Amino acid sequence: YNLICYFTNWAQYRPGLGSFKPDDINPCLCTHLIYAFAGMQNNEITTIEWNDVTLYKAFNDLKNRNSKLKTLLAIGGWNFGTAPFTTMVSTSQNRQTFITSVIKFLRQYGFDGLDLDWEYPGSRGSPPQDKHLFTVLVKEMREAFEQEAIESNRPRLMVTAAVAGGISNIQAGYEIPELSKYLDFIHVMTYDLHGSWEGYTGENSPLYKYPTETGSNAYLNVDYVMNYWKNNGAPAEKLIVGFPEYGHTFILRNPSDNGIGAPTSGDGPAGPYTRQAGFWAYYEICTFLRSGATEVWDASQEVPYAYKANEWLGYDNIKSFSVKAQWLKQNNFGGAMIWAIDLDDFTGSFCDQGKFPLTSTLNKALGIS
Amino acid sequence: YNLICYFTNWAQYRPGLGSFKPDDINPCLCTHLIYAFAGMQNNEITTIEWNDVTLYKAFNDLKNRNSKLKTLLAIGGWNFGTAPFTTMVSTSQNRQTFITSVIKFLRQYGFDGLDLDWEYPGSRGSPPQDKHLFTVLVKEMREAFEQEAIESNRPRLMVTAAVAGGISNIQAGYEIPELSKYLDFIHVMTYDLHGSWEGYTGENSPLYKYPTETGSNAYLNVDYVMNYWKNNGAPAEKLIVGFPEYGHTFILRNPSDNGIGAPTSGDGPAGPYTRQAGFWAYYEICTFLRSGATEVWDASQEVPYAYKANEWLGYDNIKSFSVKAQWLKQNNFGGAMIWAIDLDDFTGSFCDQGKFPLTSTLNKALGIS
Ligand SMILES: CC(=O)N[C@@H]1[C@@H](O)[C@H](O[C@@H]2O[C@H](CO)[C@@H](O)[C@H](O)[C@H]2NC(C)=O)[C@@H](CO)O[C@H]1O
Ligand SMILES: CC(=O)N[C@@H]1[C@@H](O)[C@H](O[C@@H]2O[C@H](CO)[C@@H](O)[C@H](O)[C@H]2NC(C)=O)[C@@H](CO)O[C@H]1O
Ligand SMILES: CC(=O)N[C@@H]1[C@@H](O)[C@H](O[C@@H]2O[C@H](CO)[C@@H](O)[C@H](O)[C@H]2NC(C)=O)[C@@H](CO)O[C@H]1O
Ligand SMILES: CC(=O)N[C@@H]1[C@@H](O)[C@H](O[C@@H]2O[C@H](CO)[C@@H](O)[C@H](O)[C@H]2NC(C)=O)[C@@H](CO)O[C@H]1O
Ligand SMILES: [Mg+2]
Ligand SMILES: [Mg+2]
Repeated sequence: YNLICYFTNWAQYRPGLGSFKPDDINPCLCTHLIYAFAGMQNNEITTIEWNDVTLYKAFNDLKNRNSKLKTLLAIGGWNFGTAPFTTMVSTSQNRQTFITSVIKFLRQYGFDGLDLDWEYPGSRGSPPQDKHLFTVLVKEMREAFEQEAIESNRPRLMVTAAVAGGISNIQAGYEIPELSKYLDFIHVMTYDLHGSWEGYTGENSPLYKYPTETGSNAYLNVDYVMNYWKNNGAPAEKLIVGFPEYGHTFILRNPSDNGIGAPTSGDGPAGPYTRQAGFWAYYEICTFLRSGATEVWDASQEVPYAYKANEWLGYDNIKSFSVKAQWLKQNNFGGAMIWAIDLDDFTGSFCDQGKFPLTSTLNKALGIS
Repeated sequence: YNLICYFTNWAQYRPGLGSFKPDDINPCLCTHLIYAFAGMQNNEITTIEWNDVTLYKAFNDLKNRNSKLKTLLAIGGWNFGTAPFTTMVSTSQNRQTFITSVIKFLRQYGFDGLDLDWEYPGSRGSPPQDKHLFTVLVKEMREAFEQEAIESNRPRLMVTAAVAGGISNIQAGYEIPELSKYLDFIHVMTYDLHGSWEGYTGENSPLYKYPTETGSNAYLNVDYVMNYWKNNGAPAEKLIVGFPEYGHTFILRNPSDNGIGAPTSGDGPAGPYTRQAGFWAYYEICTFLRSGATEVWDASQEVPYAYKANEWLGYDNIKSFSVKAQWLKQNNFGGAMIWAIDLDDFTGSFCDQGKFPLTSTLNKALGIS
C-alpha cells in the first residue's frame, strides 16, 4: 500500500510550535511526499513562496534517509481557483508550454512527479469543455512523461491528480474511464464532506452515511465516494483514500442541541496556530479535548465528535484512522493520503500520543515500515 | 504596493455587455476589493440591494481564488449624503451601535474590513463638530477591531476611508495627523477634479496643473492633492492615489473652441450602458473614440481628452495611468485605488486592449502579480 503525505509550504509561518518545515518530517512515515503548492504564470509552473527552492531541497533531501521515498510537486489547490487552468488547457500550444515547463521544473528541483490539484474542471467558473480538456491535458502529460523518460534515460515522472469528493463536482469534472488510464494515482479528497457552510453539524470524513440520510445527503461519506470512483471506471489499485488530520468546527445555536445535524451559526471558531475560522489541526483538537470537551463516538459513521459549551467539532482520531485504514485495505484500494502532515502532532507535545500519532497509525496499519 | 479596486452593486443592472457581477472580476488583478455600498438603518450597517447577500458571497468567494486577496465593505458614497453619518457619530452610544453592527456584519458575510466613504464630514449639511467626531469614530473602530482579532484568533479587520480631493472639503472634514494614525489606508479621491458643474472643460484627474492656472484652480490636480495630504500629516505609505476608470463629459458652447478651459453648457449625454449624464465608462469611451472623435494629449497634465462635434471628454487611458503609476511609485505612496473595476473594459470587447486594460496597466506597473 502507499501512504501519500501532503506538506504545505505556508505551515512555516504558523506561530510558535506550529511552525513546520520539511526537516520536521520523519522520512520513514510515508511512501510518497507531496509538496503543496506550486503556482502558474504565463502557462508555466512556478514557485509561490520566497524560499520554495530551499524547501524543495530540504524536502527532496529526505530521500537521503529513505531510499524508497518518492516526492511529487502539487500544482493548484483550493485557493488557486480555476481561471489559470482553464486558460492553460484551452489550446494545444498552452498545454505544451505548461507540460514542457513542468518537465524542466520537476527534473531541476528533484521531484519524481506532478500532482494536479485543479479544484475543479467544470466547476467554480470553469466552463463545461474543461471536463474533456482535463482528460486531454492528463493524456498529453502522461505521453510527454513517457517520452522524457526515453529522452533522459531516467525512470518516468509520475502524473497524479487530487480529485473531488463531491458527486456534483465529480460529474461536472472527470471522464473517469479515460482519465484513469493515464493517471498513475487518483487522490480522492474524501474530506470536507460536512462543515459550517451547511448550517448544521456533521462529520468531516465519515466512513458511512448517517442512518437517516437519504438521497444526495447519503453521498457524503468515504464509502460512497470511493465506490463511486471505482464503479465509474477507476481501478481500485489506483484509488487513494483521503484522510484529514484536521477537523471542522461549528458554533451551536443552542448548546443543548449537540448531536449530528444540530443547527449551527456562523463560520466556526479559529485555533491559535492555524488561525482560520472553521477548522483545527489535530494538535489543536487535542488541546480542546484535554480541557474537558465531551467526546462522543459516532458509531454509525466510525468517527468521533466533541463539544464544549456552544463549540462543536467533527474530526478524526487514532480509532477512526484505524477503522478507515482497515476498510480501505479490505476494499483493495491502493492506499491512503493525508491532508496534511503539518497538522498532525508532529512534536508529540500536544496529544501525549507520541510523535505524528495520526500518520503513525496509518504507517502501522498499511505496513509501510 | 497595494491595488485597491472598487466594485459597485448597481453595475449588475446595466444592459447586455455592461452587466457586471463579482464573478466577472479577475481575482488576481488587485490586492484589495471594496464592495460599494452598504447602507445604514438605526445606526447599524445594512444591505441596500435585493440580492446583496448573494453578491456578498460571490464577492468574498473571490478570496478562494487568490490567497493574497482581501475584501472590504464600503459604507456611504456620494448619493448617501451625510445625515445618517452625523446622527451615528453624534453620541458614543450610536457609535458603539454602529461598530458592533459592523463587526457582526463583516464576520457574518466574509469581509476583511470596512471602508468609510462619508462625503463629507463637515460639508454637505454635516456640522463642524463632525470633523473631530469622525476621528473619534475611526479611533473607536480601530480599537474594537484590534480587540476582536485577539479574541477570535484571526487576522484583524481593517478600517480604511475614502477622503476628499477638494481642498475646502479636506480642511472642513479631516484631522489629518490623528486620523492618519488610526486608519489602515487613506483612499484619496483624486478624481472629479473638474466637471461640467464648473461651466468649462477640464480634466477628471490631471497629474499636474495647467500652465495658465494660478488661483484655486491650481489645487485641482493629483500632484497638489496628494502632497497636501502628505505634508499635512499623512504618511506616504498609507496614502492611496485615486485612479478613475471613467471620464467626464461636457457639451461645448462653441464646437470650434474645444481645448482645456473651453466654455460648456452642461453634462454630456448618458452612455448606453452606464446611463448617467456627465460621465462615460472607459469601455464607452473606446466606442466614442471609434465614432469620429478627435483625441488630444494634454501634455502639461499627462492626460488625454477627446471631442466630437459639441461633445467633450476629459478622461484617462493606458498612457495616463502609466505616467501616474510611475509618479506614485517615485513618491513612495502606498499604491493606487480604482473607481471602479466595472467601468474598465472587462470583456475586452470595446477597446482592443485586452480584458481589464486600465486595471491590468496598474497591476503591471505596481508589480502586483
Ligand atoms: C489535496 C488537497 O486536499 N487540496 C485542497 C487543499 O487546498 C485544502 O487545504 C486548504 O488549502 C488552502 C490553499 O489552497 C489553504 O489556504 C487552507 O488553509 C487549507 N485548508 C485546510 C483545512 O487545511 C484541503 C483541505 O480543505 O483540501 C483541498 O481543498
Ligand atoms: C461534498 C462537497 O462537495 N463538499 C464541498 C467541500 O468540498 C468544499 O470545501 C472545499 O473542499 C475541497 C476538497 O474538494 C478543499 O480543498 C477545500 O479546502 C474546501 N474548502 C473549504 C472552505 O473548506 C465546500 C466549500 O464551501 O463546499 C462543500 O459543498
Ligand atoms: C470611493 C468613491 O469614489 N466614492 C464616491 C462614489 O460614490 C462616486 O461614484 C458615484 O456613486 C454614485 C452613488 O453614490 C452613483 O450614483 C454614480 O453613478 C457614481 N459615479 C461614477 C462615475 O461611478 C465616485 C465617482 O464620482 O466618487 C465618489 O464620489
Ligand atoms: C475639487 C473638488 O472638490 N471637486 C468637487 C467634486 O469632487 C464633486 O464631485 C463628486 O466628487 C466625489 C468624490 O469626492 C464623487 O464621489 C461624486 O460622484 C462626485 N459627484 C459628481 C456629480 O460628479 C462636485 C459635485 O458637483 O463638486 C466639485 O466641487
Ligand atoms: Mg440535546
Ligand atoms: Mg479651435
